[PDB]
Amino acid sequence: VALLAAVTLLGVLLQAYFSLQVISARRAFRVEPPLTTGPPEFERVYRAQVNCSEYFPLFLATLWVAGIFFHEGAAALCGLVYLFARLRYFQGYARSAQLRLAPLYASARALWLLVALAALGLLAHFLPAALRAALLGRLRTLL
Amino acid sequence: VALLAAVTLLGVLLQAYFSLQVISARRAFRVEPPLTTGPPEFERVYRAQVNCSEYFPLFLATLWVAGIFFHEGAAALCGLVYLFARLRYFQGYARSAQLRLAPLYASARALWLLVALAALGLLAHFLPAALRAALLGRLRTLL
Amino acid sequence: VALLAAVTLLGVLLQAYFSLQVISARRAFRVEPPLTTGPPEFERVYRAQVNCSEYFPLFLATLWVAGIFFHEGAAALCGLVYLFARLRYFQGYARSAQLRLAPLYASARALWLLVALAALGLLAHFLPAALRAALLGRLRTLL
Ligand SMILES: N[C@@H](CCC(=O)N[C@@H](CS)C(=O)NCC(=O)O)C(=O)O
Ligand SMILES: N[C@@H](CCC(=O)N[C@@H](CS)C(=O)NCC(=O)O)C(=O)O
Ligand SMILES: N[C@@H](CCC(=O)N[C@@H](CS)C(=O)NCC(=O)O)C(=O)O
Repeated sequence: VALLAAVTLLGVLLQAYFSLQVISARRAFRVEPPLTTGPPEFERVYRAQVNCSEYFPLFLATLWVAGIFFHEGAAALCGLVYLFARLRYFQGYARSAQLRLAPLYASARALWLLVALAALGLLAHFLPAALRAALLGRLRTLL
Repeated sequence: VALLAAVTLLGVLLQAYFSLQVISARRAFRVEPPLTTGPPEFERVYRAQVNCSEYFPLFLATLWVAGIFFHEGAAALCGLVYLFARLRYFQGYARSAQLRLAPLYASARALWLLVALAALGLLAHFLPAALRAALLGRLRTLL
Repeated sequence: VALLAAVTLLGVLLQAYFSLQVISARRAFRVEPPLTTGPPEFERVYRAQVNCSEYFPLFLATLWVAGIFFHEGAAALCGLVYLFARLRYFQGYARSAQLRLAPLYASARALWLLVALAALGLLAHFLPAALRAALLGRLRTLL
């Protein structure tokens, strides 16, 4: 699990960092809490952090299931570029709501294929035992 | 864990699907990002996905703790109807903010009772060792 | 893991409780769903629950990685005061957007240091094997 736990720890650092950079723009544009609406910039910056936060648990499950049920090193490698394609994404959204697109592509690319591995790995586990049960019942005296 | 990991993988698929269906309504009603406010429909559809996303980690913990510390097959069965009662929920909220209620009931039903199992299972683990410690100290020479 | 699973179960209870208390203020100030905007109170109460929900997965990872890869009892103890410093936080934000600060301090205090432990623990695991690989290659005939 160690690499998986390393990648998750990056994720959490990355998430906390966006979170801090939202507090920064909240300061800059004098957007008093609990207001989450102001200039287009604060509204874009705050939005990135909000989308990253809603994709984090999806990324943590499936990272943990792609390692463990498919290969780990494979899973942790996707997990890694995904997080990078999310750093760049929040960097982008801060600039513009189109500088968010390029890294949002690299991110969903890496976020599926993690689903593919976790999917394959789980089928690689359930299918044999199923087909064994399927055939065993359908035998029946085999005369 | 395999069933637990199967149910979590469904969860992640279900979450990603809502996410995509929000992008669809974001397209339809021409709601340029980062705006999360428009017609009542986009505001309802976007809202479902936002509530589902905030209940996902609560559901992932407790799924994993109801299996493992109480029975797994039991946990995975609740996990399963919960996700269905969330598919139907987002389907509902899209229609109306009352067509969301019926599956929101079936969902909190399944989301507690998962807390009940995870609760029971954890007490089934800590209580014995506690009462053993309680009695051992209160002995004391037992004359 | 049992304490870690106990602390996570508290987290989930705490999260569900905020969630219920938002439904309460949603009722009180007649804020029909899917509106997430009204009086300053509903806007503060709803905001606390929204921030707590975005910090929960960050707290669940790192709790699980601070136990397991550093000491558990240590991890579960931080996890515990963090959740308390989040109960108090939502209590605070309900009162005012400054009665939120005091427990938000106690919370980020406990949320890092959990990152510190998970960080230390993961370095305590990877560094030896690395320096072993570093030295082994740089030998080379040691004449
Ligand atoms: N990551 C958080 C920063 C800390 C937080 O949870 N903010 C709280 C208390 S400081 C808040 O008032 N939310 C308003 C906001 O969206 O910044 C965020 O970006 O919202
Ligand atoms: N599941 C996401 C879809 C992808 C996403 O994270 N959206 C980002 C970048 S495409 C955004 O700009 N958020 C605005 C929104 O709420 O749709 C969502 O429903 O928001
Ligand atoms: N924890 C949730 C309560 C249940 C929920 O997910 N609310 C849904 C369906 S009842 C909703 O319509 N969201 C509007 C809201 O933010 O309360 C929350 O505070 O939003």
